[PDB]
Amino acid sequence: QESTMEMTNAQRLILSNQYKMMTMLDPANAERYRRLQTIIERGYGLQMRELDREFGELKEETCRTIIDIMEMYHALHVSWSNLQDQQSIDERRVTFLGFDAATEARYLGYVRFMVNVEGRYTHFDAGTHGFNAQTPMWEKYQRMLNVWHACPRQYHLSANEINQIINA
Amino acid sequence: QESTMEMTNAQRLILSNQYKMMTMLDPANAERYRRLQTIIERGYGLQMRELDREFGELKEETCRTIIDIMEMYHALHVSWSNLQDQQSIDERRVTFLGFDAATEARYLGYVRFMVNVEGRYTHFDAGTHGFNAQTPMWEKYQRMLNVWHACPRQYHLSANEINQIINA
Amino acid sequence: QESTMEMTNAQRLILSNQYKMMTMLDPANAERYRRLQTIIERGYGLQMRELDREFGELKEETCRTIIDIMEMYHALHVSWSNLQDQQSIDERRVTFLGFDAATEARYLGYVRFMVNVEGRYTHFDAGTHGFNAQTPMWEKYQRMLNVWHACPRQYHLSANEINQIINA
Amino acid sequence: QESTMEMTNAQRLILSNQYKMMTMLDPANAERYRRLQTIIERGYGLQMRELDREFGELKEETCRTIIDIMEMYHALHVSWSNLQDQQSIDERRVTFLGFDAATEARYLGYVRFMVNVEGRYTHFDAGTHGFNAQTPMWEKYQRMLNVWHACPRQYHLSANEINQIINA
Amino acid sequence: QESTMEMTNAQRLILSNQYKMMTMLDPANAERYRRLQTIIERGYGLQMRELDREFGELKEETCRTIIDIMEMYHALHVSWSNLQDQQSIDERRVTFLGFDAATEARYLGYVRFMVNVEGRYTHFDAGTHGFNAQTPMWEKYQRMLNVWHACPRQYHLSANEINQIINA
Amino acid sequence: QESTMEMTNAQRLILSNQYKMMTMLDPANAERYRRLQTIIERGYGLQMRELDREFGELKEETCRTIIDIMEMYHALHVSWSNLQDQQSIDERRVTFLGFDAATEARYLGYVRFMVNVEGRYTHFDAGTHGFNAQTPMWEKYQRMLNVWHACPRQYHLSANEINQIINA
Amino acid sequence: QESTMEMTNAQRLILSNQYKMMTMLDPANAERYRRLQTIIERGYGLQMRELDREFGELKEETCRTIIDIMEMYHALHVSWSNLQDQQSIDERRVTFLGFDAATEARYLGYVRFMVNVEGRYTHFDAGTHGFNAQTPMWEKYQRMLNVWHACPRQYHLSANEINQIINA
Amino acid sequence: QESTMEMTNAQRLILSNQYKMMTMLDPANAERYRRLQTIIERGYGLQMRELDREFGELKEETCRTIIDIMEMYHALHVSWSNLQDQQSIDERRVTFLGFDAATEARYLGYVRFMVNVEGRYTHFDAGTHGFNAQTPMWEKYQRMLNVWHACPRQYHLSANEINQIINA
Amino acid sequence: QESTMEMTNAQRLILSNQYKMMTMLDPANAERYRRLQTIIERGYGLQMRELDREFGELKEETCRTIIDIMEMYHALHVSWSNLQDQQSIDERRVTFLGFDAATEARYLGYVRFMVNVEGRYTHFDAGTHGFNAQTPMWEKYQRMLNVWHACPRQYHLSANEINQIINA
Amino acid sequence: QESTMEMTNAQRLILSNQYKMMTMLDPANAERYRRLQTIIERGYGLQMRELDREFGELKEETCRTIIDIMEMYHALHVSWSNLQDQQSIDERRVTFLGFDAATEARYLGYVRFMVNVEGRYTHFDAGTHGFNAQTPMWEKYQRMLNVWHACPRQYHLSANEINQIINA
Amino acid sequence: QESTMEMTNAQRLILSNQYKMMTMLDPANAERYRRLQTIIERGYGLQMRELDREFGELKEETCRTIIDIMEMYHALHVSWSNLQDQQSIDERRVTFLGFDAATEARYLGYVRFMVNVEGRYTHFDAGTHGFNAQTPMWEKYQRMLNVWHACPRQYHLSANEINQIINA
Amino acid sequence: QESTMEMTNAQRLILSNQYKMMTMLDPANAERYRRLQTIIERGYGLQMRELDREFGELKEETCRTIIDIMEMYHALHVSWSNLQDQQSIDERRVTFLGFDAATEARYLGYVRFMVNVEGRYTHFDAGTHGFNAQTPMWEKYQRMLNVWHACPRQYHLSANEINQIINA
Ligand SMILES: [Cl-]
Ligand SMILES: [Cl-]
Ligand SMILES: [Cl-]
Ligand SMILES: [Cl-]
Ligand SMILES: [Cl-]
Ligand SMILES: [Cl-]
Ligand SMILES: [Cl-]
Ligand SMILES: [Cl-]
Ligand SMILES: [Cl-]
Ligand SMILES: [Cl-]
Ligand SMILES: [Cl-]
Ligand SMILES: [Cl-]
Ligand SMILES: [Cl-]
Ligand SMILES: [Cl-]
Ligand SMILES: [Cl-]
Ligand SMILES: [Cl-]
Ligand SMILES: [Cl-]
Ligand SMILES: [Cl-]
Ligand SMILES: [Cl-]
Ligand SMILES: [Cl-]
Ligand SMILES: [Cl-]
Ligand SMILES: [Cl-]
Ligand SMILES: [Cl-]
Ligand SMILES: [Cl-]
Ligand SMILES: [Cl-]
Ligand SMILES: [Cl-]
Ligand SMILES: [Cl-]
Ligand SMILES: [Cl-]
Ligand SMILES: [Cl-]
Ligand SMILES: [Cl-]
Repeated sequence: QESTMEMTNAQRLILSNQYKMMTMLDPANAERYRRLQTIIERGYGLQMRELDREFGELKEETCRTIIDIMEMYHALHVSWSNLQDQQSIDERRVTFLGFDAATEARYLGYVRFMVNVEGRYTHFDAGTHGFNAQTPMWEKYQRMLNVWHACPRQYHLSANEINQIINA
Repeated sequence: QESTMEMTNAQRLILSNQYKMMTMLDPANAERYRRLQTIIERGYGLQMRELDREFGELKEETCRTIIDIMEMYHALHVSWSNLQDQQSIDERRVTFLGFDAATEARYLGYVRFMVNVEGRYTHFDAGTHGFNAQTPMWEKYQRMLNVWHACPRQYHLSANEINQIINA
Repeated sequence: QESTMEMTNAQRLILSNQYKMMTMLDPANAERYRRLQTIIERGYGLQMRELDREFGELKEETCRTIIDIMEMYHALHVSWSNLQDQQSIDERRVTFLGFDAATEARYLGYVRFMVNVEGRYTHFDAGTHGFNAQTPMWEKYQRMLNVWHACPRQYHLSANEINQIINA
Repeated sequence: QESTMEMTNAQRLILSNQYKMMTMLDPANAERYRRLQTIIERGYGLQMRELDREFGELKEETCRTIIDIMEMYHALHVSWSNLQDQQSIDERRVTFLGFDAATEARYLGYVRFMVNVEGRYTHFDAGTHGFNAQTPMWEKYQRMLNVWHACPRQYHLSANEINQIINA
Repeated sequence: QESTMEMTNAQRLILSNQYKMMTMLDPANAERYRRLQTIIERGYGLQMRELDREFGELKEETCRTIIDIMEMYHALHVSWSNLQDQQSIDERRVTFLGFDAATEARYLGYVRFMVNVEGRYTHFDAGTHGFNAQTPMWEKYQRMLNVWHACPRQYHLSANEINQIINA
Repeated sequence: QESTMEMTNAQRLILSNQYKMMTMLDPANAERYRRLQTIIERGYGLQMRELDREFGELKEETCRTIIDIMEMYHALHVSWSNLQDQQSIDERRVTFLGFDAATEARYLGYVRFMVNVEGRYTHFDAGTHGFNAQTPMWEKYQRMLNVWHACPRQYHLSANEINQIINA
Repeated sequence: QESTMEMTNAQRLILSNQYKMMTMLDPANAERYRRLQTIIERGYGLQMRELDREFGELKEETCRTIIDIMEMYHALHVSWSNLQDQQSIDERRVTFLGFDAATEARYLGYVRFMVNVEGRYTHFDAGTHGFNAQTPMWEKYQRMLNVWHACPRQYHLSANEINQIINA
Repeated sequence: QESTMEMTNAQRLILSNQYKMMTMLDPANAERYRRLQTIIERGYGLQMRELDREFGELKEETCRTIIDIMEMYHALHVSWSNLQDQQSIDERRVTFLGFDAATEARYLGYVRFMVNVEGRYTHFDAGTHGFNAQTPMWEKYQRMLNVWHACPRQYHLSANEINQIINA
Repeated sequence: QESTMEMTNAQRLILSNQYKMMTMLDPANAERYRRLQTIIERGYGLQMRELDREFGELKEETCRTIIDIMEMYHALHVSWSNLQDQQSIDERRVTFLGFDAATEARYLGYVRFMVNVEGRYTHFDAGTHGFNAQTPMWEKYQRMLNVWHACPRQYHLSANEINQIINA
Repeated sequence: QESTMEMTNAQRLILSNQYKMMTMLDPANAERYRRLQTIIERGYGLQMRELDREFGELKEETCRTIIDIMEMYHALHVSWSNLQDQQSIDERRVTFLGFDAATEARYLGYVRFMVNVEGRYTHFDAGTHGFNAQTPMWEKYQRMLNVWHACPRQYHLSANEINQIINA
Repeated sequence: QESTMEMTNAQRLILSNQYKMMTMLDPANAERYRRLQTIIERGYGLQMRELDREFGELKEETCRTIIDIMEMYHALHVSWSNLQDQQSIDERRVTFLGFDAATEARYLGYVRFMVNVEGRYTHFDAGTHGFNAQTPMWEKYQRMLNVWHACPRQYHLSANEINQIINA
Repeated sequence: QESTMEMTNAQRLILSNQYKMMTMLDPANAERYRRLQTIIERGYGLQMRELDREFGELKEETCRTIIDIMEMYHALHVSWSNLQDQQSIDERRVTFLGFDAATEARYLGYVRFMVNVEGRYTHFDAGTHGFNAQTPMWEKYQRMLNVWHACPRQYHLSANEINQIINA
């Protein structure tokens, strides 16, 4: 992530040409494109920095971690569903509840992208709030994962294994 | 701002392709785009320098200072009009006058951008010449800012404070 | 090749703009474009790496070696046909057979691009599988090329020369 | 400057998207665009090198020098046309003849650009081959420029000054 | 600190021998040990990363700060219990409440360690969730510590000093 | 990986001690332990290199790619079974076949570890040879993954999508 | 290996002289020698690279591994023949089969050099194809060597040991 | 290309011995060999530098470019020969005429080497001057190649394609 | 001595595994080992610093100097008791007295190690307090050594020499 | 080989724990383990250096050289045994006699390890002194090897070849 | 110095040409030459190492020292042969005895070279083993040289000077 | 000039092979070549230094200066003999005399090389001793050159100029 302010003159010309094309292709938004064209041509620094703030980052390992959490709960729920006596293990406890909108919006956004766009885990119960847990869940999932990955087998888990993971 | 003359061949190819697409989208200007396409393909250095001259720079801090000066006049004017007592302060002195066209062109442009494009400060009395002061003002404004920001309350100024500011 | 994850913010904006333009030009595929736009804007690292995987490399020297092998077989086949007569050399021996789909896919792909897109060597007998030899050939061809280029004349080969080449 | 083979994956993706867009806009040439898209996507080094050869360079100073030579002939010819005794100074010797098509192609290309595209020196006599002098002129013009710029005044030249220049 | 993936072959062999020994000593868990032995012997990068996540860090200064906060509450509460007019200073406000289980887990873990394992501050009231305050406290405690350490004497505090601290 | 030959003297002592302990714990195998103890103590370089050869590596990204390929086949097989109906797509096409024992042994080994030890993908039809495809697959799977990840939704695939993937 | 294109002028002269001497000694092949002399003297870069391709490398450790594999099979076969009796271990299992001509040509070539030129292992049953296994073996042999060198004694192996080795 | 003057003493001894051998092998030229022996032994610097001038260089890409030009004309001539109406396209225009002896002797020498020694393109008409064009042809061929390689197919070219290439 | 806090994750894992094995071997101390296991797994920095404080250092040269001082007293005592003449030298002065517990603790420890563990100097008269001098002695001993080693014969000293040594 | 004195605190703790375990596992040697534990904990430098002297080094090439010497004598003896007239070649001369205990103990130790532990060359006559030659043999074997490896075939050697090797 | 494995491709080609020439000149040994040609062409690392061992080094200073020792004995023996009372100084003690064949082979080799090839010190008595002293002499001779060169005159030595030298 | 002692083992091998070939070609000198072969194979440093001393150096500029001095005398002599007037200039003074054998040996050698081998200046009056001046002349010649080259015409000198030159 290098800043737009550091872009080269060639990159400025490339962008400028795109804004001119976008006005041709989408005249309803010419006001926006002409404004951006001015910012880029004149090199208005405040507005260029404000452009940086439109680009985010979610590291590859963080993405992978969020997916692994969902896989863990698939593992937990399958294992649970296939128990005989479910030892008072409440189903709500082997259900992925997601992440916090205030504090973990990047994570929650990623969950929604994996389900709604990529179409993964479409059988998971989102609740009535689309995986907003409304309390932070990151550090807790990290404890669960540490226990889960320490099981000598991660799928077809015993009730005890399930309890150790949900309890972490 | 790295010169267009230092662009990579991938960037030349990207620009070349844009000029072709621009021709497709806006055939009426085919001559203009074909000319630019030739300059970029042939790497005509003189014309590439001329392209560089189309791209300006207004540093982020300078944009912020222009905005601050306008905010300062908002404070001064709101303070002035709220003075129960008069002290016979002229309104022209508590009114933002703008920048010098001849030697402050980047600054006057930015004011006009902030007003007409971003929509900020639209209640300010523009010039007879749309914020073209005609005297150089940067140095002055700087003196006024230094005083304004030294007031422990920057808004709802007293007449003493108003006068300290405009006199700097 | 530098990874998409290292791209600059100007490059993210160029790309984002492209996906916006592609939606305007081809709303049928807006789902595809919007998804990519999101990956680029939010900087989703896992999906960005996946994008990396769409981009191959076949070094120039490797390209040239594949063409050289085809040229070698041209030389071999003309030489073998022009033989006052041919000393029980089977024509299959002096016929370019191609590359292994499984372990030599990039090489096979280039063969097909050179014949099918560039139009070179169109008179070569393609396989019953369009130059899929179904066994690795790269190492064999290198041994053949070494003998071929050691022949003081490389076209109009003697049957001794032809045999030394094919038995390499 | 950086060969196309050095382009980043971001630049490859940008180029690939342009070929997709150009196909949407200009389906008659879809073959050309798809071929390029393949080269860029697969990283076919030999074809990427060939792309490099489409891009030239003519240094800013060399551009200026070509223009200066034309201006010199303008100075010479105007000067000649106010001489009373034009001596036996032939007009052809104060006529810009151009550059060698075979060995000075980039220089001849730029003269043609300057006259035909930019519209400068349109009153110059182009002769019978559009400023192709058919013999190398660069070194000669350099000798002439050296004498011309050593004149304390460069316009309204004396006949002595003219002969000194053209004989250089 | 160095991930397990960076360990030397000597360290791998040491770890492999430990798993062999642990199997000799604890054959009931041979499955767990043999699985780890495989991961280490084969260098399975993904499982080695997962091992990394079993190891945490809590910087020496952060440990000391947690202890200091507890000591501060000790100072406050002792001080409060020798006040004549305890003002309407509620005892709960000079009671250490702990840390947030969800967002300050490492901090809550350390309090619990210090009390339950090291046996310090055993007379502290742990409340109804074993020092889980259920809301982030770190920043608050930092403000309190700042006032407390600015007292010329930190023990046998005045009511004014107490209120200054707790209101921080 | 750093070679056992580069180990420090502290590491040699740790290892030597281990072999001594293993003899105490498992005198049945004292011959093995004592031999290793001698190699380490005397620093016998040839045998130390041989020890190096016991330690493999399979990079984390490689691990993840193998799992991703299995997940791709899961997606393909569910999609193919959920088809309102299936357009003569043979199920063998959408069945994970594994890796080549001869040239892909590390990959095959990981597949087996993930199924047999971790318990993942236990419902996959293993071969008549437990995922030994008996022909190289790595390159094929990469081509499939590239198509799969370019599908805006990756689960619940259309038969067009399924075909594009399998024919890659 | 440094390329012939980087050779010094003294090295070009040494080489040129050699080709001159070879012509004097063997005028029958003067055409070959003179051609090489020209390539070296004129420094024809393409043909010089072709010369590079005549020179292989097989690292010393690789040489030694091939010999070690043959020695392993010697140990296996003697052990298997000396068995008081043999537990249905097929002799083909304990017979060195060689390397794959297609993908393992350097290895196969060294096997043949060691037997046919150095005279080592002349009692080994060569193939029906002189140690061309016609399938890749390098990875298999490495797995076998790892087991063999972990045997405290490597000659006079038990049938358990023999089986562990061959099944690796 | 490092100079003979920088050669090491070992290289001097090697050369000296070769000159002694060459006198034995070719006594008719002993005068030459004894002279060179003296130059090398005494390290006569002027004469050593004069040796440098016997070694040339023609870069690999330049070699490849010259061959590609010949291939282009093979492409042009085949395409031409297979037209129905050859649209007044003069055969002399799709015939490779070669290079200039004065200015491009290295290039012309390479053409002669490829045809006379390597035996390639033996069906090309050399003219009566063995591919001496007697005017510079390099920059022009570069234009032709740029057009040729921009054709979406390079062989079996239309008349228009042929005209665009020959016209460049 | 690199701090425990800087240990690698492989070293954390090694230590963790030791504490588990220690529990297996010495279950009575399970609480102590489990505590250390937690410190190491969680990376509790304060407790890890405390671990560092358990490890000391006595430089090799300092150990050698302690031993030399004891050897010096052996020489002095053997010399003294061999004096035919008396010269009334007290035996206490020719008897090694040890080191100061309070400020020379590392030194007194090493004497006690050398005597009680290594078994050296077991005939020396230990203290009433086992070589605890109670006055600091290092500096003194250093003065005595300097004199002793300046005697051309270090053993079978004269009374003059003995006195020179003890008086320093 | 880095010294024990440079070991890290983590390595000290690892060693300390091993000595505590070893006392549990081998109480008869607790005296030794407790002593080493003290040395490591207190960092007694003299004793730590004395630990270094327990670790040796025999480079991989030296190991390989010793084995090659034994192989050479296998080669010599087989060749000899298969001669018809053994030309007064004394069998003692084609028998490996080993190395010198005083001067070459590392080498002799390696021979004994290869035969007694690894079980190689078990048919060799050790003499009555287990391969102690009692005179240095290293430099001589180097001469033998140089000759042996210069034979164009190393096995099935003529009598002359045998004599040249034994004579070196 | 640079091992053969490091040689450049130019050096490989030079060596290959020599083997070809040596075969032309000495066809009786074609087998030897062709074998070496193969090793060099294929870059067989193990055989290239073996070539390295054919080349030794004896530093210039070590050569000079050997000669100096001989000269010293010349000085001693001449000096002895002009003594009147030769004391009971035995002549054998002023006779150069040589060097140890087993441990000082390079030194013994050089004496033999100097006497037998260069013809120096031919009047020296070589004894019964051609200057093989059968015991290491290097260190002794160094002590002698030290005394000899400390004589203010080194020739026409006194008997005292002689005994001082030989007793060194 | 890097010493022979620093040659690489490839260069030792090349030299060794030359001495073998030299023996084949010139068997009468076998003793001389075998001696050199031994020096090079054994790396006898003293004899290798002696080889270095066989190779000289005469810098290019020094060769050029010698030639210039001879050219200067050509100019002087041609000028002298063309003097219509005499001015009684002696011919000896306008005649090149050569260089000093004792202290200018490299210079006299080069003159003799230029005359007798290159054939330059063959009309010059050689000495009674073939250009051996017997007085050192370099410094003188330098003075004469400085004057000669300061004459604006270097040939067809006047008597004034001739005298200025010879007198320097
Ligand atoms: Cl589920
Ligand atoms: Cl674009
Ligand atoms: Cl306002
Ligand atoms: Cl207002
Ligand atoms: Cl005020
Ligand atoms: Cl044909
Ligand atoms: Cl870019
Ligand atoms: Cl230029
Ligand atoms: Cl004009
Ligand atoms: Cl005019
Ligand atoms: Cl360690
Ligand atoms: Cl922390
Ligand atoms: Cl308390
Ligand atoms: Cl209290
Ligand atoms: Cl399914
Ligand atoms: Cl057998
Ligand atoms: Cl043709
Ligand atoms: Cl351990
Ligand atoms: Cl004593
Ligand atoms: Cl005593
Ligand atoms: Cl004394
Ligand atoms: Cl044997
Ligand atoms: Cl060389
Ligand atoms: Cl030496
Ligand atoms: Cl003598
Ligand atoms: Cl004598
Ligand atoms: Cl040679
Ligand atoms: Cl003359
Ligand atoms: Cl003359
Ligand atoms: Cl004059």
